[PDB]
Amino acid sequence: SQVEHPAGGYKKLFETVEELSSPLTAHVTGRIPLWLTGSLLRCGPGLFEVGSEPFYHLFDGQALLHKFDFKEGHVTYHRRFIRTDAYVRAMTEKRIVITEFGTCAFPDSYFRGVEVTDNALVNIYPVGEDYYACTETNFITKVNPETLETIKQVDLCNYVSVNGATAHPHIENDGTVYNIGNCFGKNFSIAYNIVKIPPLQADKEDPISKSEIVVQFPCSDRFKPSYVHSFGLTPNYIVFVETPVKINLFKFLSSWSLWGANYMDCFESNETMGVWLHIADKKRKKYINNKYRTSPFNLFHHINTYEDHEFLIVDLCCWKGFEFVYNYLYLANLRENWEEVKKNARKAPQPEVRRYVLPLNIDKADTGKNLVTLPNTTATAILCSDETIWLEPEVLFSGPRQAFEFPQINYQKYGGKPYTYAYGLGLNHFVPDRLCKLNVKTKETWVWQEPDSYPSEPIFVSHPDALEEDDGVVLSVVVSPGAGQKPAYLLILNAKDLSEVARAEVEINIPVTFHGLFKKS
Amino acid sequence: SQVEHPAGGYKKLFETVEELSSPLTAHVTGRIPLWLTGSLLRCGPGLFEVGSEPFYHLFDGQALLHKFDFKEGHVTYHRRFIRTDAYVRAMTEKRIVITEFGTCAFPDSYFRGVEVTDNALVNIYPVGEDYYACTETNFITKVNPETLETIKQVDLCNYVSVNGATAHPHIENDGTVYNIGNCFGKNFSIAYNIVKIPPLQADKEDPISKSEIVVQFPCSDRFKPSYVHSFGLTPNYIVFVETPVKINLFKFLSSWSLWGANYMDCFESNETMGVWLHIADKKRKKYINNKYRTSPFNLFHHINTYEDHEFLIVDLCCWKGFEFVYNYLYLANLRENWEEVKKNARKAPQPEVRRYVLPLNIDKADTGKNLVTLPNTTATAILCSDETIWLEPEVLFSGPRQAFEFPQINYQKYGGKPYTYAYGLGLNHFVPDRLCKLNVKTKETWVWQEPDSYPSEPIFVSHPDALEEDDGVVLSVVVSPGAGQKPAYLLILNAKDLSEVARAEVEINIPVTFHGLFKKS
Ligand SMILES: [Fe+2]
Ligand SMILES: [Fe+2]
Repeated sequence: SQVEHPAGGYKKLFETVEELSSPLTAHVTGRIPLWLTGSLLRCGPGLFEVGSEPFYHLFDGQALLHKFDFKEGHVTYHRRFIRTDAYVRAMTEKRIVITEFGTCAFPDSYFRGVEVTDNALVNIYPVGEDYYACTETNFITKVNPETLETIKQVDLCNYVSVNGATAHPHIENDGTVYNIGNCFGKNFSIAYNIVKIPPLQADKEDPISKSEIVVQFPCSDRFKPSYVHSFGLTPNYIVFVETPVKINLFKFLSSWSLWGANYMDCFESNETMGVWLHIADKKRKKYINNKYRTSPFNLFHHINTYEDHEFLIVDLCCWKGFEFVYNYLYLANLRENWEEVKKNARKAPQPEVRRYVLPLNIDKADTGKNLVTLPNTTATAILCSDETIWLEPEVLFSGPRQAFEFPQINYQKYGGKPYTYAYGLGLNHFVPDRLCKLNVKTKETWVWQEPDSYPSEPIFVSHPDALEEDDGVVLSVVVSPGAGQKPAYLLILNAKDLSEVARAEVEINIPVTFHGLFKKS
Repeated sequence: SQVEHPAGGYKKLFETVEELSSPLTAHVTGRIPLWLTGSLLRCGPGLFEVGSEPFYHLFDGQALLHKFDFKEGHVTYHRRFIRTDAYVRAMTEKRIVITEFGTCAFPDSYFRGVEVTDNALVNIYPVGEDYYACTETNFITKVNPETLETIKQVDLCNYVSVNGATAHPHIENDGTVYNIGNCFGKNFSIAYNIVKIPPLQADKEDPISKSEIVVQFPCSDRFKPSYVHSFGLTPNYIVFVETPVKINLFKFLSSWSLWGANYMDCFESNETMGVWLHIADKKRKKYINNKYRTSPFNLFHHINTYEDHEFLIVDLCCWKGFEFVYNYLYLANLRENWEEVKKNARKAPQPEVRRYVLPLNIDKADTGKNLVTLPNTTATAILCSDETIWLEPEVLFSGPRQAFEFPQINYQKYGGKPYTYAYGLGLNHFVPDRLCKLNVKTKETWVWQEPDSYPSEPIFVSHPDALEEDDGVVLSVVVSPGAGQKPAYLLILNAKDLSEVARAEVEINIPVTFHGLFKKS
């Protein structure tokens, strides 16, 4: 790493905090643009222990909903814990009641039904007129975006046939929400279903009640689904990537009744499988039977996806290797001293942004040849006798233990479409270190960074009279735990330069946050 | 391609030329450094047809030996065809007598012994006090470096047990020559032998007569060796890369006696095998049984190789895919018009410079983890249950149909050792387009280029009082067929800047040349 952090400020990203009864006024450095009048809503953990019972993993902490509101002249900050079953039961009983991702709860009997986690710390997104905080299970939580108050719990299994769903659904311009999850295939097998929730209608009834299944992807292993964090979507195509990080459902049903495990205990890695890629015709609702294959890696975040003549351009934030990257994300290890953090990540998967290019229409004549005839890429697709199609990427970004993660674009105008710029959070040995801009064509980058300060995902907000793709700002929440300073602040950067425009400073700490959403109010 | 060549000047790289009875004086532009007093010797084809019988492939043309001599104030140029059997028989009979790589000769009987090609057009290199021009067979040709006169033919099978050898042997500082070739393994199989020729001795007897076998690499396929263009060498290790381009010996013995084929007709591609990598202890003369594996690609030129703690850093000029790149190098297609050349290379393998990193000492405890713990690389090595080690590279250079090829370094001081800079020939859709410098650490590059001019491999000559790695010049022969101009000229660039220092211009054309050698006279 170019940059070191011997002071260990990043510890404060994983430290419990309390709620606010009502919003704080933020002190403002610089000038806020007058056009920017909305609400930045983000999610993340906020309570990392229940008394003397600690949560162990990064994705175990109880969900905390954050809001930076730019209404009138000032900026305000507010935060409330989401009154989930996981939270409400824990506060009631002064203990950990619901098993989280990596923290297993124990009884204080008569067992009767597994209590799948409710803890929606990962993300928030809009369905119709409403907003839903979520995790990666079937339970999503309706919230009030004005007040941050918890409205309702929704069980997705009541409407669609899926076991869970990602916290990275795609939202179309008309409001239609797409998402992917595990299901049971028609013949004693596992598969992946694409869920479609339509936009609100004149009759005004709940859009979720009109949820449906578009298509079903098959599973490489009959009784083991891969882990799915997100997927790709274009106007005509749906793209799903099957990684070697498999879920071993066997283990959780065994240990639940017998010993007592958690979610992380079910994960295993398929050594010989590599990475399978899948395409579906979105409109015809067909799975296109094209056996795209490539070498092993973990994938959490798609960056963007789009069509180019008879090809799909697929940009991904990868991690080279089949070992589960989440292994490296226990809070005990993230709260280590800097020297020990770097040591711990030495044998970790190596991050790399990759452009994969999938030919849509294959022909047997070109068996044994590179099919990617596009002029401006070095990505490769080889047609074999297997009838499998072996892929090689065009690398866009690669730094030793430096990850371009939590990717974001101008999603409203360019999501699913040809594009040039992507923005992301820099991870220095897993510690969020800096903010990054990237030209996906030229590979040129820009970096914002300051010492002893640890920012969140950079969300792009378009200029209402934008002429270019990068015409707008980037919001990021920044934690600066240095001595004689403001614990944290919201950062606002000009998306062109990546230069600083303003700051909304606060007198209290903010923990790590994962994903969010800007609401143009 | 950024650069186009609609004029089609590159045609002149594949046009027959005659010899010179005696050297020409070159006209000099700029100032030649006073320290540079030696001989640049290069090889390549020079006769592309015998009357009305044409040679078809790039590597069929009859060998032509070139010399740029910087002796006293002036520069001189000379060239002679190498009096090989292939050449001598052809001139005698006014026809193609010996089957070349891609051009098959036909009878004008009683067959008795295959006549393997003598045509040493690829390269030249020194053994003891002598110099040997070579191809990729067992026949190498001794030449006079002062006069360019043909001295003798040498059959390597007379001394060592090998079927052939590469035109890319490694020469150590003490003069010892290492090289690799196909052999017959001890049990009815094929293998690869490392040949070692020692330096000249006090007794003054021929070093070749003291040739020996160091070690033997095994072959992935029992009856099919891969194609081997070059290999890697460090002070302690020998590195060999086994590609999916296999030789099908069956075919040549069948067609020779029956129909009548050539060398290119035996090549086939192993779809499912990928690329196997091999290491040997140079000193103990052992093959290290480590099953390094990775995805398919063609490899012709190693760039450099060196040791870093318990790791081998391996830099390669790759071509993504298992199809044989030589398919794309018939003279008929290289003499096409520019638009057709680009079309022909659309489905070709994509060039890419890659850094592969091989761990020397593997431990079972780390099975399923990334073993490459070095700080300044994104290359990966995964230990499996197979006990195979799956590799991912750190990409150093990647341009659409733009190849960094014919790589060269400051080989005397840094070959086999840690290094920073490498120099190469830019290939625009296979047409040699430009010259390149590359920082293998930072990836920063420099480019020299001028319109309607097509250069050769850039050879590095060190400054006698060098303080840095790039302290020296780069020689390249350049063909500028534009109207109202000097057909060709030798280019001399400052290796730091890649800026032009001088030119030795000539009034006659020079065809393509492959590899060479600077002789500090
Ligand atoms: Fe995520
Ligand atoms: Fe070569």
